[PDB]
Amino acid sequence: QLTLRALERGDLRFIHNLNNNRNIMSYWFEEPYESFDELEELYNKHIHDNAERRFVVEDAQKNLIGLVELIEINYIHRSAEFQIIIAPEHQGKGFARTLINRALDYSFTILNLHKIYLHVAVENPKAVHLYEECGFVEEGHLVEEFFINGRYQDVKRMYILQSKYLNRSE
Amino acid sequence: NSQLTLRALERGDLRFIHNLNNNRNIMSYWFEEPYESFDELEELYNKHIHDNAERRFVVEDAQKNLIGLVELIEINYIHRSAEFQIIIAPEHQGKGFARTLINRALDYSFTILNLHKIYLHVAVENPKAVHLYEECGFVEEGHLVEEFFINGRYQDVKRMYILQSKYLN
Amino acid sequence: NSQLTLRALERGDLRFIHNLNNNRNIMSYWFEEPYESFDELEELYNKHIHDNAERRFVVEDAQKNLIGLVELIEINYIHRSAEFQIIIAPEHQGKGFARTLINRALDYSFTILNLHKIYLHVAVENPKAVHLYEECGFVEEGHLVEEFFINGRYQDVKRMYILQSKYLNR
Amino acid sequence: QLTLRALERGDLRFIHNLNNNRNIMSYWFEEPYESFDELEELYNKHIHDNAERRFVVEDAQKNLIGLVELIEINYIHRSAEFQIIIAPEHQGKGFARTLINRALDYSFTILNLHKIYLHVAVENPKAVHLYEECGFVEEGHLVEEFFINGRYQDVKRMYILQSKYLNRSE
Amino acid sequence: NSQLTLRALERGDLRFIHNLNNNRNIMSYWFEEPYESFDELEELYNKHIHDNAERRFVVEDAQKNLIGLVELIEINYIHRSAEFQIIIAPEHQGKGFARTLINRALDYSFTILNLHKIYLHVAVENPKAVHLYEECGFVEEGHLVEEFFINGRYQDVKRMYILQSKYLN
Amino acid sequence: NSQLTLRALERGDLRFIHNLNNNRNIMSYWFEEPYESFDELEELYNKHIHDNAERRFVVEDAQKNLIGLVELIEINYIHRSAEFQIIIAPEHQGKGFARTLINRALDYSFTILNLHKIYLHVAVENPKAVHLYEECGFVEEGHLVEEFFINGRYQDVKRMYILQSKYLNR
Amino acid sequence: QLTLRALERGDLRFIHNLNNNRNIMSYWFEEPYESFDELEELYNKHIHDNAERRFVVEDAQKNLIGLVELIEINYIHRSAEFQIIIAPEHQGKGFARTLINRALDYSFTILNLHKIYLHVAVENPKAVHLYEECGFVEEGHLVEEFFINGRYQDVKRMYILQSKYLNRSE
Amino acid sequence: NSQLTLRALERGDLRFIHNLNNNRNIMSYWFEEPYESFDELEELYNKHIHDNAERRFVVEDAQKNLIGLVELIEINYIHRSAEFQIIIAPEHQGKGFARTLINRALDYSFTILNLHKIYLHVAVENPKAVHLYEECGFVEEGHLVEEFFINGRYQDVKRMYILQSKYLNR
Amino acid sequence: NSQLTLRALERGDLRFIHNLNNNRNIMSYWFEEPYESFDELEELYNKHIHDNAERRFVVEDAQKNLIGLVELIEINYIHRSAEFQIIIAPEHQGKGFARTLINRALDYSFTILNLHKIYLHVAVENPKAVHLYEECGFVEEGHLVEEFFINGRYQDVKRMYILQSKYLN
Amino acid sequence: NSQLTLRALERGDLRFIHNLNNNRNIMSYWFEEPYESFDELEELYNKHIHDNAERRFVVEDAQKNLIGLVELIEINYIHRSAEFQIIIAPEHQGKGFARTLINRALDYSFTILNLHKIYLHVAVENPKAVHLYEECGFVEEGHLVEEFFINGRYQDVKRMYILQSKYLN
Amino acid sequence: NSQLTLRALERGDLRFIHNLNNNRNIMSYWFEEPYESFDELEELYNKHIHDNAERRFVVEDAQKNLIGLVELIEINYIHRSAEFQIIIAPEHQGKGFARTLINRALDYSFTILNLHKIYLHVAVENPKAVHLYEECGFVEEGHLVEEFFINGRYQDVKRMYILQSKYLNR
Amino acid sequence: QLTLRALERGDLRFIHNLNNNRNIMSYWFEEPYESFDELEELYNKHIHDNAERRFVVEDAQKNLIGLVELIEINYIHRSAEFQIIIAPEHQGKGFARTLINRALDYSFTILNLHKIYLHVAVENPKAVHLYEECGFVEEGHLVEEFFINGRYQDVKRMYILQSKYLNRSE
Ligand code: NA
Ligand code: NA
Ligand code: NA
Ligand code: NA
Ligand code: NA
Ligand code: NA
Ligand code: NA
Ligand code: NA
Ligand code: NA
Ligand code: NA
Ligand code: NA
Ligand code: NA
Repeated sequence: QLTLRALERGDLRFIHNLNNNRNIMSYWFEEPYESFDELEELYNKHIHDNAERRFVVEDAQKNLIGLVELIEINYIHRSAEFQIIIAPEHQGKGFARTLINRALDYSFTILNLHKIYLHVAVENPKAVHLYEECGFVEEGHLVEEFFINGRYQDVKRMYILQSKYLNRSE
Repeated sequence: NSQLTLRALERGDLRFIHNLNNNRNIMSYWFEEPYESFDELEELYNKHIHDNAERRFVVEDAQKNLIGLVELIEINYIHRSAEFQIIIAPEHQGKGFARTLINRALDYSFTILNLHKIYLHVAVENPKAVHLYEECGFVEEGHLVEEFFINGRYQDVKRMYILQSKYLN
Repeated sequence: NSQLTLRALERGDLRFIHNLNNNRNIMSYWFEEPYESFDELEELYNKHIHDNAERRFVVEDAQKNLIGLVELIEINYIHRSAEFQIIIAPEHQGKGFARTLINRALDYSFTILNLHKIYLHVAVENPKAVHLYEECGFVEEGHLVEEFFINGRYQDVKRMYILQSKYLNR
Repeated sequence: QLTLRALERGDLRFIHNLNNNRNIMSYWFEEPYESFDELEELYNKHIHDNAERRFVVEDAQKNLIGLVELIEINYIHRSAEFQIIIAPEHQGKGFARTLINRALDYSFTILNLHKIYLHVAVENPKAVHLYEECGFVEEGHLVEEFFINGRYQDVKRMYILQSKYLNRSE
Repeated sequence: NSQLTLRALERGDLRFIHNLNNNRNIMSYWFEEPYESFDELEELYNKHIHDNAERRFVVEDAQKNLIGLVELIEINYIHRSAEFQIIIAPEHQGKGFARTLINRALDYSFTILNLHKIYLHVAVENPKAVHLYEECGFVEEGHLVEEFFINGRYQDVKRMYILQSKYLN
Repeated sequence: NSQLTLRALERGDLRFIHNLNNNRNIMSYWFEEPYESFDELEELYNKHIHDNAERRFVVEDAQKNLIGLVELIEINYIHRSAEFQIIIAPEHQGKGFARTLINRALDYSFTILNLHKIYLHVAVENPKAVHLYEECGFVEEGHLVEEFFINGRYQDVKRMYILQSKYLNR
Repeated sequence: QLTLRALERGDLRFIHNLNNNRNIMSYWFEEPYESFDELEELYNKHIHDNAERRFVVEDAQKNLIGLVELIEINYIHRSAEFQIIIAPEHQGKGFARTLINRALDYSFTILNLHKIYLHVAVENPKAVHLYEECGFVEEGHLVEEFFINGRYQDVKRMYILQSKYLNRSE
Repeated sequence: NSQLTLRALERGDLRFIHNLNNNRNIMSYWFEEPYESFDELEELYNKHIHDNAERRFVVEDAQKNLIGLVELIEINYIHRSAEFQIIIAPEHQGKGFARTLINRALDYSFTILNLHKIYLHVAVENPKAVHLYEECGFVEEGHLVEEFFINGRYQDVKRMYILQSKYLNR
Repeated sequence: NSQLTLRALERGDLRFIHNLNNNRNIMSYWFEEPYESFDELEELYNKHIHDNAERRFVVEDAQKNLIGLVELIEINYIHRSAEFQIIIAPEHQGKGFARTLINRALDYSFTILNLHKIYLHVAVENPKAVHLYEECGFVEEGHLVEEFFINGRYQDVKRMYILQSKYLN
Repeated sequence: NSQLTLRALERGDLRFIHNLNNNRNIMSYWFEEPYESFDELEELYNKHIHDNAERRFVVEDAQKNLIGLVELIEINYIHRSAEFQIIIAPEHQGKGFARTLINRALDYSFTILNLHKIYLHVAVENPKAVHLYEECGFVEEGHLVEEFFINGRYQDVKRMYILQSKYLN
Repeated sequence: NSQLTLRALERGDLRFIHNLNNNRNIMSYWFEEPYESFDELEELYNKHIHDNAERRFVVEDAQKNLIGLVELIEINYIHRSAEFQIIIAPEHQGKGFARTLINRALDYSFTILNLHKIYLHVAVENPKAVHLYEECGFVEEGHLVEEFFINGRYQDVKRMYILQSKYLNR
Repeated sequence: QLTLRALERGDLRFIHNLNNNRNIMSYWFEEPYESFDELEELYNKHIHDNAERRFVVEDAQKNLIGLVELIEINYIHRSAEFQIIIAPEHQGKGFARTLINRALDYSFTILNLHKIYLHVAVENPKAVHLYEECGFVEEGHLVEEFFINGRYQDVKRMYILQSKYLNRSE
């Protein structure tokens, strides 16, 4: 009952809301921003840039559930970095699995990428568990990689390959 | 069917065109630029409004219901050839419209645009469509191997064509 | 028939212009650029607003119904010539307005634009049009072979002219 | 009871109306135009160009009476060409004298021009009489100067100088 | 009078400014470009919005009635000087406002802009204004001969000035 | 006081920003360009929307009244420093919001922007402001002589700083 | 021994020389020009415009013999207007036939045009004879079509079709 | 004297043009923009390279000495008129070239540009110039009062014309 | 042959490329824009310098003699396919270079660009070339009917392809 | 002296103009923009090449030695006034040239430009120059108080003028 | 080895940069745009001259031979990290310069750029490179699976890091 | 015997050389740069920007001795920050006093600034002594203000006022 669709300009307020409660700077095409005004101008400036692709997941009643973002897309190595955010009022209702599958499905069956990877805070073992359930595997434990809430934190880098995803039931 | 009209695409038709996409498990293109959002489609529309490499038409019935899209792409004016595609919206498939749509497109291509050759691709795994095109005078000239990545695998397609001299005679 | 007035084309008349084309089996042109959509037409209009190689006028009745279009194209200010065409909306064909529009267009061309020669094309397989133009003082100067691809085949056209000296001495 | 004020964009429809019933091409900064659309674009394009200055004369109830135009303004020789047009519904109500004085007043007491000249058709002796009454004097009888209604016409060039205007009662 | 406020000119004030002109028999200027129409004024406004050679303020009363205009032009930031003019709208002349307006302008010039010298021109044929400026501490430093063409003849003007050290002490 | 929230400045807050200036006897600046009018401000805003040398935030209460402004300027990403200022609207002065805004601004600067040093200027002839900042952990590092021309005379200002290491170990 | 090649910028002096001794205005993409400077700027401005194509014919020793120009190229009706000029020192050496065949060959076997037409002065029966020998046929006798050396002259319009050219020996 | 040739002005002739001005006590103009320096002239040249309201030609002898300049300005393609001026370099005055240049300029104007009327200005206090023009078929149509400020005073000028019909029937 | 090197096209190579054209009786294209002159080619080169739809390489020997041109066009990075062409200059045809050139192109396409499929067109009336491509692992997937207007008639071409998995295994 | 010629400034003269500056203890301006370097001067020159608010001329002798600069600034074409300055290069001061230079400038201003009034500023602390201008028909119309910051203090200047009717009669 | 100097990259070093790539079986990038030709590289250089996300330096010897390249990319000024790579020209490999270049690059990164973390990628199937970096204080934090398509297959890479705190306390 | 002159583009190599041996990032109008190419582009971009002014001091033989830079120039508060650098081969030859006086002279007698201030490393007592001798006084001891050679360093801010400089001998 959830559907994935391309981000549109009318979704920017939702996006901006989602970044509001985060203890790290937000980027659009690697340019940092804080305001809705910046975001809108960056959106317009990068509208044809294929290095990042974003999608929103909506329910049957068109409530926005979450954001799926693919950034650092490289079309020789056929890799991209993935992040998802679910709106606070929809957390813990088991939608994160659905969003991850929809993003993997799109990445691997339409965009024809070879590898998707993500970062997750070491101090977030619940999210680690989710990504592992969905076929991600740790390939890195990056040390003091991001300054987050007043201190350099460690993150896990985790990946999945297209060949795994598409053939693992065959 | 005699009631179906073909007209040029206009900017107020892009919502329809964009909806025709979200059902397809292949990337969509406008003048060979990929796009996913309506916003992207609109900017691409504006950017290529004078470009004669591609031409698009929509078909409406009598009540101005949008029936489908006719698209000519890769238009070359020395060799006088174009690649043709048609999409019919969901709620109007299975109504015996396809033939009329194909006929209006061929008519325009050959009676107004003065093209020599029109070709199309159809999935090998789509035999009913092959049959249909065959009835409208298309003939296979190629079986393209692993040509397009569609829904998670590289798929073969038939390339079918028809010529102006055949259609007009 | 003296209730018909000729005015310069304006951007709000482009819908009417575009409608007049849908009834013709020949590619339409604006300043020699082909177009099919209203959107195209409107941008071409904007692009050529100051270009004096073509001039257009619409004819209206006392009640402001749009009757037809007069176009002067390939205007050359050394040789003082131009190609002329009229198009009457379907719903007003056969009402006896064509002779009036022709006279208005000639009057403008010869008394205000100070042109020396006006010519037109007419289909050879359109003899009653040939007859109308003769009655209005045009004379055949060419029979152009396979000149235009129209409705699936190359068609022959008569070129017909009239001069300023003849018109102004009627 | 008549007042002279600078032309504004909202007056362009009036201007365009005034040119409608004229048997000569109209110019804005020496560019010919027929449509309202052209006029508006030319207006915007030349908004800072000091080679021409235009003014509208309005009554007490803000009805537009006429147009005063100064063109070919040259600030070394301090000369300009003047034309006035009165709207057909206000002709023959003795406003032409008032418009001419207002334009001369502005030309000579604010713009500090040295010479104003105008052209008038030889075949318009009524207008010749008006300008003579207002202190203009013939300096030229220009032969076949303009093509007007199907034939080259003669015009009088007539002038007045600032020193005449400002000191003739002293 | 203590109720009169000075604020920066804004785009919605240009109608007022333009009206203040049509009564004057001299050409009006914006950043030394002459203008006659409102349309010209608006484009000039937009074109020079960042230019610090000239600064303008309007004075309003308590009910936001527009009282007049204060204009500093020829602003030079090495020599720290500017030429000052004030115009009071018709329906508010003869109300004992001029002094307050001049005082607000001098205050701004000397307490915020940190100018050293402010000068103005007044027509010789306008003695009552000379007297007024004199009361506000201005002194004649020149009698400019045939300086401006105004209403059909070249007219003389007085140039009057006041310094920051005098005003602030 | 925990009902106050800090958000990024947006174009719809510029009226409030502009209002805050009319109460100050010092020239105002936006990215080091001086401005006096709202029109100026709005163009400067647009011009500098992507410039990361200055960042601004507005504080609102639970009922969305605009309480004040936090500005970080001269931001340098090598030396990791910035100059900080707050301004509280007149109608909310003295209500005990200043300490809260300061803490929010410091928290942002030190936990999200990862700055090393924040400094400010305060008037020497403003001792109770000096006292507020001391209470919030700032220490004097300069007494700048005749630094700014304010209200008719050059005034002295204290420069006061705080470091990231001190703040994060409170 | 003659070869046809695309016009290049270094050939412009030759082109300009060729127009020098002609009693009609010269055009580049329907813009008139007299100077070498104009020509060069027009060349650069229209470098990607497919409405006209020009070629120079050179001998074995790279002497420029003549110019072949195709203008008014239309890619729906697949027609173009052709002109050739031979440099005065190479006239009457039987090169005109060769240039005409090379242009027809290119038009019909590479550009895939359907129709080529040209104008020739009625008062130039020698050139009429040449074009007739090379398969052109009169389709029009255009009356007072061009002002040439102080008077309106008549011209023959003459054409050849691709199907004639390609199949006439079959 | 038939060794003199008329060619279009080119950018390498601007030094000569500029030199011709230093000998005149009147402001010089290029497309109605006044100029004093060579630098100005060169930019004005570039700016107006495609503008057809003025055309210029230089006359050279068989040995390529620059003899003089022919200028056609205020060219109007409806009324088919232009203002003509010649200037002969000081060192070639009195040699009998002026009549030849005049004839060349008239021939061009009337046989290639297809103009209807050419006019010129000559100083009233320059009677031998008046005499030259009369001999070349010009006739006075105006005596313009205080038309141009020249060398410290406003001077009167004769306007003198010739028509195409008269010239071509000589 | 082991001495032949493939490098990226550069602007000083456009003279060579242009010369390779004047012998061919088909229109030449750069990013699907037709061109005839060197001047046009140079402006097209500059205009598309960042466009990744087409990639070109020249092959030189040891003495930096230009041997030929390798061109990948219609490059699509979702389907991972490109159309390939090679031209060998006159004075170097018939020297047993073609195979090496084709091998360097396939190598680059499949080992660096990570394309999945490479296809080419060859004239049906050119059997010796078909044979050659066949030896390098290409296989016919289409016989395109009256596809291109070449030297005065519409000609048929074979479409041949090879896949990355085949080449690399 | 009869040998001295006035011509319009050209771009190759900017080196001379820039050298005339480095001796003066006041900021230099071009169209009221301050400048210090040659590079700045050259860009300002190019930017204002069409601006008729200021006009400049250089005077050369017979051997094309540059003698000095004549500058008209603040040119107003309604009031027909301009501010005039002249600088004579070091190695040519004290040669009885100044008068001729002033005469050529006045001649141009009044016989060609058709200005009504020319004015200049001279330092009060420069009496010999005042005398000179007086001999050329200039008269004091103002004593401007603390007008310019020059070499570390605000200095007074005389404003002197001459009219067209006087010069030409 | 202390005769080696590190300087900023300049446009005259791009030939050397380009030469270093021809020896690598991986697509090259400039500010994440892939390039193959020198022409491309030179335009990308120009385009990104002010972009601070990447910085490059070339190492030369006392005789000015170009030894190698140090590149810092993905530079982030909040988290204070960057990815580092060196490349030594073929002819200078094995000479013992790599350790020196590494130390120079680290010194710059940590003492002038004030970065917190430097990381690099090295091929897993390049163990002696792994050994060099370990000796220079780098430690493995990831083994990235099938990260880059190199020479016909997806290869694994080690990610290796070093911190500012460790380096500056050596 | 030393002279101060405005910086010119031909001096940029000298400037770049001077920054070479410095353990802090270099800025031009607050934009950081390392390469000569960046510097040149920044120079051109800011050529009319009055926020910074630079001067070079040359001897009698035109050897460049040093750079004087005024940055953060503010024309309301009439203050600027000053730095000087002397080329290594000219250090310790007593030129620093001369450069400081020339800069103060220019600042105070031509630019009409009110205040000049500078920063000097606390760990550079020799330079502190020099500036004190030349009338500068400490107004601040800024704590951990700049990251310089691997650690946050303290600097003295020191100032002098125009009124002191100009009147202290009176
Ligand atoms: Na994108
Ligand atoms: Na199109
Ligand atoms: Na037009
Ligand atoms: Na105007
Ligand atoms: Na301003
Ligand atoms: Na910012
Ligand atoms: Na072309
Ligand atoms: Na022209
Ligand atoms: Na490319
Ligand atoms: Na000027
Ligand atoms: Na960079
Ligand atoms: Na500067």
